[PDB]
Amino acid sequence: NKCDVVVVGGGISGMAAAKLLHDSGLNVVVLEARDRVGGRTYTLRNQKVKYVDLGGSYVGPTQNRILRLAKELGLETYKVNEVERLIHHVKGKSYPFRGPFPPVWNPITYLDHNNFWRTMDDMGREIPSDAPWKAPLAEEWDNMTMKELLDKLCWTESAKQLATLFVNLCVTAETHEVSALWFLWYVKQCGGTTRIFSTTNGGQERKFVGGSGQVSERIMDLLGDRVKLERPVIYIDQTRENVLVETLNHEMYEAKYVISAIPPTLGMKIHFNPPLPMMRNQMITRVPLGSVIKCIVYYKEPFWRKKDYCGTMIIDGEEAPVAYTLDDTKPEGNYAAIMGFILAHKARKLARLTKEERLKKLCELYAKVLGSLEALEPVHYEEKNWCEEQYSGGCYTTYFPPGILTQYGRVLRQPVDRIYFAGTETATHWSGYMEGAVEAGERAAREILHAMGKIPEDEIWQSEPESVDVPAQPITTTFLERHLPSVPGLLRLIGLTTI
Amino acid sequence: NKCDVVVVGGGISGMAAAKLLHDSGLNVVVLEARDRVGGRTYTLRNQKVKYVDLGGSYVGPTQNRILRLAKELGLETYKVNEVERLIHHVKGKSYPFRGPFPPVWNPITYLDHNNFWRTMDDMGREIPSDAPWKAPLAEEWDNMTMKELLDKLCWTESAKQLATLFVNLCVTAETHEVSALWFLWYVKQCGGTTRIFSTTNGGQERKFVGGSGQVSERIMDLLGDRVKLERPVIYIDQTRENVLVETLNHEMYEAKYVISAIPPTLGMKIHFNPPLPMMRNQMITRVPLGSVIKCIVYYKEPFWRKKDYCGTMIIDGEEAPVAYTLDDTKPEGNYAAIMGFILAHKARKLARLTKEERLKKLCELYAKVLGSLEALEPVHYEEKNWCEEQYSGGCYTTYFPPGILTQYGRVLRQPVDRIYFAGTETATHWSGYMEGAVEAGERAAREILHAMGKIPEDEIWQSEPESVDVPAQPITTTFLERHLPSVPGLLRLI
Ligand SMILES: *Cc1cc2c(cc1C)nc1c(=O)[nH]c(=O)nc-1n2C[C@H](O)[C@H](O)[C@H](O)COP(=O)(O)OP(=O)(O)OC[C@H]1O[C@@H](n2cnc3c(N)ncnc32)[C@H](O)[C@@H]1O
Ligand SMILES: *Cc1cc2c(cc1C)nc1c(=O)[nH]c(=O)nc-1n2C[C@H](O)[C@H](O)[C@H](O)COP(=O)(O)OP(=O)(O)OC[C@H]1O[C@@H](n2cnc3c(N)ncnc32)[C@H](O)[C@@H]1O
Ligand SMILES: O=C1Nc2ccccc2C1=O
Ligand SMILES: O=C1Nc2ccccc2C1=O
Repeated sequence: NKCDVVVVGGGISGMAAAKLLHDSGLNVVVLEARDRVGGRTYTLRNQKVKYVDLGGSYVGPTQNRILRLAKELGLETYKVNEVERLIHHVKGKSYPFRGPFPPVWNPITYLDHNNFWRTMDDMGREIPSDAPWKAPLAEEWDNMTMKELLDKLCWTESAKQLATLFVNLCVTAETHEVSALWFLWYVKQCGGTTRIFSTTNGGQERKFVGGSGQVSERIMDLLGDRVKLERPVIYIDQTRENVLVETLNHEMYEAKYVISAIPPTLGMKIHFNPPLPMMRNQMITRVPLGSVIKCIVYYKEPFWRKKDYCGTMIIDGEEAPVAYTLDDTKPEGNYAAIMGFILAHKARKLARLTKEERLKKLCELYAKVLGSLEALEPVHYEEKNWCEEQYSGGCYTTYFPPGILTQYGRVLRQPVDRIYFAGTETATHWSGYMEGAVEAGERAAREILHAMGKIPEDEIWQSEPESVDVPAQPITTTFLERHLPSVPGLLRLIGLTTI
Repeated sequence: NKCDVVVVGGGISGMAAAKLLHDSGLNVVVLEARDRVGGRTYTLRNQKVKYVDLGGSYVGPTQNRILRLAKELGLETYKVNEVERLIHHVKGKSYPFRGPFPPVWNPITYLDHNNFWRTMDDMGREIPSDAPWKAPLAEEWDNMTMKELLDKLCWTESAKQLATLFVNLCVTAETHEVSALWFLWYVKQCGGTTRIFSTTNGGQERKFVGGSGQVSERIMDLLGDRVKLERPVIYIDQTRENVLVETLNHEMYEAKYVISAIPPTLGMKIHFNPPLPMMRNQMITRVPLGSVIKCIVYYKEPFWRKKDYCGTMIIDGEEAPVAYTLDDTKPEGNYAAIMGFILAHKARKLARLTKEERLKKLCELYAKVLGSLEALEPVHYEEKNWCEEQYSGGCYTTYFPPGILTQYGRVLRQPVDRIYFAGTETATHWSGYMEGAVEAGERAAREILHAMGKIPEDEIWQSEPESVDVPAQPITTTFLERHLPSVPGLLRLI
């Protein structure tokens, strides 16, 4: 019934918010729709796998908030296997390599690839992390899809194909589905193309020992009966002195303030009194989440390592069900496994198949890419299609179609009377990730602390000390990478010398 | 509590469905979230205006279902004033004209305009009304915005500016917001560019005497206490023998079947047990409605008629708050008024202003375009911003951003166990309109009748006899319109 703050949603963001408020001495309640906490993180435990992250899993350098929170809860990380060679599989052939991006030998194609990544980052530098709609060319960039941008920038099919995979992998959506401004912001706010795409020194460097679901679980343990499971919020009433929050199972909660820690579009599942202001009312119908099936195929041994492959496969082409894999073997070297994503339209296309049918297609793909018959001999399989989740809407995160971010972006984390907004989508650094969830949850909590006069305004947004355990190497470029011309750049140089 | 069919939503679609089922002998209940019926139609009555449609208003030839339903309910239509000249206002100057489309005089510009409308209709002919995702180039066209298409097709800024206005006006959305496939389907399923854009012989030909809100109101009168107002549906449970429907005000309804007659995205406001199938689960997060403020400025007299203007203004440019107007004067000639739309991004931009501030901007615009100081002397003003409506989500209708229609379009009216889907968004002819609302409501009702074994399969989709009161003249083209080359076509000949 009565408390200081109701937190709607018991994912990492809601849990981080609730913990901060609880630690500050306030009475909090977490209303969680599901019979579990963790939301878009979910760690399955059984005999065959020990544990496996079926949702959010990876953490890395510069994600200091999630690392600090997890450390405080008694969790440890381990490094994803990247000892051996990565594979780029292109036009039915595998090309082993080292470093974050597949090397390109053709001088024209090399110029094109170099210019693509460089230009993505160049454009990103013009986009404020906390206000992407303030970019000088915000409207121009927001009014085109990533497909249009790639069509303009990529003078080779090779670059366009890799760039397309990059988009599909980063935001589980098609290039034609997403705003160029939003995608450029998304990459920039993760630290750029290298940081977002890298395993070593990037977002995919590490996993939590025992699974990421432990973050939300351990906070629930701390909060005790303050977390209410199977309480989907249906109604928020702000017409009276205290905010009234009603759940589907016929309970009423009364609070001074509310934190909405759910994906923005899932705000639609709540009836509001008074109605939301126009901009938020429409915004929450304009912001879908992406589409992905996370699939883990288990083997007797990490046989790929014997062939000097680390387990990372970047797989181009429509026919391949999975475009990206990582070694998901336990740090001890057992429960050998390959994690793969079925992305965007393929998640829709292949969802119709049975689990056994998908397992077969994945094994046949992996056998081909790894050139290994051992890939046809899985011992176990786990998967999760996040498109089917009523209380997620998809994974990993919310994407913005063309035109939306400039028109509606401003209201994403704007308070509505006594409702404040958390959730990873409202973060300014690693939004879309567990890191962003922590940033947003703690920021929303501190907005309320400020509203209560408990902290000054300049304490709402708080910097985070760098992790001592996961230090961040800087992202560097070479002279040639910075100054080599683009393809049209080269053609202008030829135009000049010929004239 | 117990009935045969629960209809969620008391707009025209839900009401049409409920009436059909009721008329067939079934026990129906309509659960309506608002304290009124009509949904995206709303007729305001007061002294100053008598009545005014603040939502959906216009009907026209080929919209035979809405015309038949309204007639049965005892309603009549009258013609929107198009006796005098239309105005195209371009680069700060008014150009009076007759016919549906503003004339172009520059020869290259003429070819460009001609080709644009023609090409829209040519492309539409390849798009099945009942399955736009089955167009031969469905994926290619769905993967580009209308902005990209216009950028390709329009060799003149003149054509591009008019084409942009056309998109903004038809679907209350920006060209860059919407799928080309979806928009081309949308136009085609209204009968093409001429039919959708025309007043005389098109979608804007007529209004209902006393307002369109009377359609939903009069069906409510027929149904009596079967219509439950202020019953927002929050929960649908299909795990048991009978479907359970719960409302926000703590009531439970039990039925054999449910009709969802709400905008697709508003399905999100309902918690489902068991959860929806994946495709619908994601679809209902991908389908926003457009943005519009409908504004009606009242005057002592229809003064524009004295200058041989009918009151229709097509107004190009970013600065103009309103891009399109029609004479909203009563058939009797009194309550003189101009109806204008503030469209898409302008609805967002100008919503911040006060009602009085918007009135001033509109009057000053109209004074300019009509070349009349009388426009500065309004006697009354009414407006409605549909973006603010929790239980609409916007107006006029749902649009599909790039990539959505091909990926998710198939599930729009696919039944979920015992839930059937009505609402104008599910129609195949004049989807987006009151006509589409009627088509979809009656079709959904007949799907349930078939499920109950009361009618055969071939009776689910039913043709409609042409209105005798509003006959449709065919859409015709001239030899030159058909065969004149595009701008690049002319360049190839050169
Ligand atoms: C799904 C997924 C996510 C993911 C990823 C791979 C997949 C398949 N990989 C990641 C990774 O490697 N590293 C990383 O940092 N992130 C990765 N992601 C994304 C990540 O999981 C998310 O960014 C993060 O978990 C989001 O946290 P947040 O707290 O912001 O949101 P949530 O997890 O969705 O929690 C929301 C909770 O709210 C409940 N809910 C929803 N509606 C209601 C109502 N009406 N009432 C009460 N509760 C509600 C949900 O059940 C959920 O628990
Ligand atoms: C807004 C608008 C619409 C419009 C237009 C101009 C404006 C400003 N001009 C039109 C015109 O000139 N001619 C025409 O034919 N159409 C025009 N439009 C669109 C037209 O109004 C719509 O196409 C039509 O009204 C749609 O009817 P439909 O029955 O399909 O949908 P609805 O009116 O939105 O009704 C839905 C009802 O459902 C209720 N609702 C919503 N959620 C719930 C829940 N959870 N539980 C119970 N009821 C719910 C809504 O309140 C509504 O009544
Ligand atoms: O889970 C993941 N999220 C990502 C985002 C960008 C690149 C790779 C990945 C993953 O493997
Ligand atoms: O209400 C309207 N809907 C329309 C659709 C297309 C063109 C004009 C109009 C209107 O005036």
